[PDB]
Amino acid sequence: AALLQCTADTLADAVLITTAHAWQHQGKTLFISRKTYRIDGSGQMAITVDVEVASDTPHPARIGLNCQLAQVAERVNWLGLGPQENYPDRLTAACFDRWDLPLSDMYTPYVFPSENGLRCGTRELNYGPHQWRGDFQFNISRYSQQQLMETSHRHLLHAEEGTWLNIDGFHMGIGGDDSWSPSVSAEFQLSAGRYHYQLVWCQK
Amino acid sequence: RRDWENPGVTQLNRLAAHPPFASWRNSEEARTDRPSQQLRSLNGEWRFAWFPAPEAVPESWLECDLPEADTVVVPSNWQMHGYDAPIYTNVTYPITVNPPFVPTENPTGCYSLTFNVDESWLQEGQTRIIFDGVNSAFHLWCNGRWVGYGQDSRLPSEFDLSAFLRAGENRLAVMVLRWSDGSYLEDQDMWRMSGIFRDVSLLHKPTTQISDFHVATRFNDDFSRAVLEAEVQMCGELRDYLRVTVSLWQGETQVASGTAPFGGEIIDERGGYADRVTLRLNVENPKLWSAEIPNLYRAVVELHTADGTLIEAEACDVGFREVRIENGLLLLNGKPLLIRGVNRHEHHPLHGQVMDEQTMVQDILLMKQNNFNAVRCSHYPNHPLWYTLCDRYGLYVVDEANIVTHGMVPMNRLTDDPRWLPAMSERVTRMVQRDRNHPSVIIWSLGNESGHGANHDALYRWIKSVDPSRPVQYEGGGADTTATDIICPMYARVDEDQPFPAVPKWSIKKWLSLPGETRPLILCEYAHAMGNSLGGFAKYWQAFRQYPRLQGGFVWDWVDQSLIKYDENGNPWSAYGGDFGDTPNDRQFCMNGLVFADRTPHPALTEAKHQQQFFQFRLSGQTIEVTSEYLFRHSDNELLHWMVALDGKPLASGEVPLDVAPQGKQLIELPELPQPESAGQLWLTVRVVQPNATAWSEAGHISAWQQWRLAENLSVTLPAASHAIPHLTTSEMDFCIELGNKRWQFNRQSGFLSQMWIGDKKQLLTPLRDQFTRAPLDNDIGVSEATRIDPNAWVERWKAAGHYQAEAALLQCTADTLADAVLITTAHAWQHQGKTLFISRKTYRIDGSGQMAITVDVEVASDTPHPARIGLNCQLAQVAERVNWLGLGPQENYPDRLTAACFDRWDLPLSDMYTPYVFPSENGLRCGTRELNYGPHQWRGDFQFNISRYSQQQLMETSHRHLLHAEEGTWLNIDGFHMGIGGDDSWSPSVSAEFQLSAGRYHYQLVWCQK
Ligand SMILES: [Mg+2]
Ligand SMILES: [Mg+2]
Ligand SMILES: [Mg+2]
Ligand SMILES: [Mg+2]
Ligand SMILES: [Mg+2]
Ligand code: NA
Ligand code: NA
Ligand code: NA
Ligand code: NA
Repeated sequence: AALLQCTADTLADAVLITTAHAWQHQGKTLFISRKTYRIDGSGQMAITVDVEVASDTPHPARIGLNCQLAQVAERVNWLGLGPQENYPDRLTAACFDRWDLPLSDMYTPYVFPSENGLRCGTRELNYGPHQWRGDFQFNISRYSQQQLMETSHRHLLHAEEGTWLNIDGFHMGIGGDDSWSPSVSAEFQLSAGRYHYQLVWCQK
Repeated sequence: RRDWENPGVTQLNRLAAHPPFASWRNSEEARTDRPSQQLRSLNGEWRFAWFPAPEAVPESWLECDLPEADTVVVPSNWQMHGYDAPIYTNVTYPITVNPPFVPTENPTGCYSLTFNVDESWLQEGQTRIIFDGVNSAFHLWCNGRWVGYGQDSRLPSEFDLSAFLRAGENRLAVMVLRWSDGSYLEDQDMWRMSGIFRDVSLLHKPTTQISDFHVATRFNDDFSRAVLEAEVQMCGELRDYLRVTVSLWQGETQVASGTAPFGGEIIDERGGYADRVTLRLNVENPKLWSAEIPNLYRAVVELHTADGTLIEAEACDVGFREVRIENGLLLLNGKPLLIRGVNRHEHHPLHGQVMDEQTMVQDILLMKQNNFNAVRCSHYPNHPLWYTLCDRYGLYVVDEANIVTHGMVPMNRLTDDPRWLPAMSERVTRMVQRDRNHPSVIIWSLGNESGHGANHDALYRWIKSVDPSRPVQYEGGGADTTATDIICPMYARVDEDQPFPAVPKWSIKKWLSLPGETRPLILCEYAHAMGNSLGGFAKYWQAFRQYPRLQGGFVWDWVDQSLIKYDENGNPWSAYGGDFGDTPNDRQFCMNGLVFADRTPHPALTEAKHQQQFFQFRLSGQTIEVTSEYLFRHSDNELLHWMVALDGKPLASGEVPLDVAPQGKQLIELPELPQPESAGQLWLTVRVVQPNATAWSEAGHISAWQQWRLAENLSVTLPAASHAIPHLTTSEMDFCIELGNKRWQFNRQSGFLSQMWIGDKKQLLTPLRDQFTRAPLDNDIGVSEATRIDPNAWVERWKAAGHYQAEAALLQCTADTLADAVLITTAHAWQHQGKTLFISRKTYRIDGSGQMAITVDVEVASDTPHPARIGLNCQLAQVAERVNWLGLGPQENYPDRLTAACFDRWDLPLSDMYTPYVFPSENGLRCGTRELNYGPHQWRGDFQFNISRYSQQQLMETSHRHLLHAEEGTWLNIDGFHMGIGGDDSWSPSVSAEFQLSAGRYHYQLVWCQK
């Protein structure tokens, strides 16, 4: 991330933070992320994300935000597709409803660890005191994306301090027509070039 | 007798059908196809009189010319001279359905002609009259004496006149009836006209004559050897001294000749045909015929005495080619065809249904210029000259019998009736007898929309038995019956089933592989080009190519069937169904063409051209793979221009010669392109150019193109620190922003930007507002009308959901002064009868540079029919001359119809940004636009737009294009998202799901600034 812009403004009843980021590798700009943060009198933080993706870059696996929470809560409650893990090209079984599960169920113990535990079409997510609102896809676990890609076996995974949250506006399909070549169908590739999603973070 | 109300009398004293005759008496004139002294044209000025009924015709008209009569041009349709009204009806018969009866009020056209006959014609041989086209039935008198009667409006009627004509002055009397039992088989979707609309001629033949001749070509496995087989038939006295010589010419070189006496082989127990002969000529390594290369030979047929007295000579152009269906594929010369076709009606805006050479040539030039290789004779035998032209220029023809009974209930009521078999058979047999020698004709058709009846089966078999060379197709009764060799549905979609009871229209991909099915699929009708249509066209051509047994289709259709009418000032305008007082009528449904009546292209024509390309392309790094879809020819008049440009600005370009074998490939290696510093998207564009002129195209013609995105540099550099800070002024009614000479005004009661100032001048006549609706296209309306509403159609769904009259309730309107800008934030709800349809949340940011950054975020209810568009509109006060944009162009394009469009810096005059569809609708959109310049204004973002002097309201409120008045200023429509146009058909929802605005939540952002 290379910072392009970071401003603060004062609205009648809110503070407005505008940010711009570029992702560069070998002088090539891969992704541009433009954000606004609107914390209003209700204590709610409206985050608006606008992302550009270089057309001559391979289409990204995801477009979202991530952070490691200090919190470790016992339950995960959400309004969206579930109750089980679901992905863009594998979400027909899942039903839109209110789901509540213990945190461990939000992780899928694939012997060879990878990205897992995602749920799509989620409008509201609850974890400890936190609430996230919008139209997003999420996973939530004690394992980082970094630990998962570096660990070869599920039993070699250690629970990290706090909780890792991945909230995506857009997640690439998983595929599987076979497992030895690219099999994610075109309509499930993140190729639109310009992506927008908006989140609300608040407390309850 | 009332022969015009009897399906048992289809003619009286009519001569037999045959291929085109000229009765040459010099063999070199036959060979060269030069004019014949024995074939005279009777085209010209005739005397005409109109009557309400045959009963009304005065007995004296047979013996003497009428004083009331007027002098008219023939051929013609008497409707075009204004004698009665041309009727447009789609399905329903223009008369009361009571076979075989027609109204007692039957518009009767009385044509006559006083003409001269040379003594020489009457001293010897036979003198006949040929009426190429008379609509729909007629009696003929000559010098007062009755000659005969004839039906079938689309094939020549011929009568022997020797015993009737005297030296010098003679008089014809042709009483033509508008309606007859023939009309029951003539229910095509077209204008209902009448009269002598094709050529009239006089042919002198010797007594001992050529009465028929069939030409056939058969081939060895690899087509390097052929046997030309010509069967010749005679009339008159059979004598031992008679011979036939069939010679075969290639330009001036005679490649084969055969001479035999009369008397064919033994056929059965009673012998053979002593009045016939079959000549068989061997032809080594023959030049083959195709629409790709229309190689032709000339076959001269000489009837002569053995001792060398030529009695007469007939002739034709021969195309050595073979059509067969093998293993489920249609093959021309051993190669599977890909039918890039169109349905063509014989139509002229001024002349109606009279065809002329100039027009016919113009059509063929244009068709071939737009990558068409085939044409369907919808729905009748055509003018004789058409087949000759297709032979020479190169087009695969589907020749179709004049049998259409669409308005019967059920559709096969006549065609299942054995009492209607005689009348039907003549429409099939006399077609075959006339056109079977033409190489361009590759497929026979039994008619159109007459269901499936046992008469279709009998006739199918008849053609299979008579002519083994050509497949017989027919669509009626399910498009896959026992009456057709090819699955030929009309308006079957690519992936979507339309499973009607008894006659389902299956997905063309699904259809091919139904249990037990093997035959090839070529749609006789597809892609209904009505008004703003042809959306989803690429879907067809992706499928055609992927699937071997999907061998193409025939677009519906070629030309808009609009007719010229004149106003109080004498100004011409394009008219349709109902405009001639004609009723019942199916309004604008007569206009479904890729070209207007005057042959001006619709924007869809370019979409057809791009898809029907004969060269396919792929990209991999710096290598362009060019793939030829030609079956027989090399790329011998082709090179490849290539262009790399950074957002409109040319970077590098070159030419590489195309050298691709048929079905072959060429790898063209691009030179290492130096990449630029400044940000933007690099765009490669390739064009196939023909350096040399052809019979059909001029030098520099572009036959193909393609585009790719190359490298992209996303802009990471921000604008400079602003030289000022814009001021806000607050009122109860208004928020007002001021900076330099620029001024913005937002109305606080409405919540919209209501005025803008550059310098001191106004910029708006109508406030900048959200718009979720469009002036409905023909595909939006379907068959719906005021009297008969079709609730399933898009326009009615929008109407009923309240989209067109929903009013904006303001929810939020605030102003905040930032450190370098002013921020206007708004929210609106669109409601109808207590239902919220749309919410539009906006932010307008105006900083110290003078730029306005608009951010729109729209919510659409899930249970409301998907909106036509999601965008903004306003009426600018400015009227500029030019429109300049960076986006898809140059022509009109829409989401489901934009493949032909290329991304570049385009610059057009304002008038070109409006498509004058005879029935006005949403038009002239350009998609994927990143920057738009109009006068002092610039809009930047990722949007779709149209810009014209006509409002969406005016467009949807006006029925004809000529009634459109330019409004004050310029109506600008900028959408973030636009619905597909559809067009798989024009009578039911046809916009594909992926092009429907159904995401629920939409986002778009525009920057409005002065350039
Ligand atoms: Mg489901
Ligand atoms: Mg009759
Ligand atoms: Mg000779
Ligand atoms: Mg009507
Ligand atoms: Mg392409
Ligand atoms: Na791993
Ligand atoms: Na094919
Ligand atoms: Na039509
Ligand atoms: Na209209």
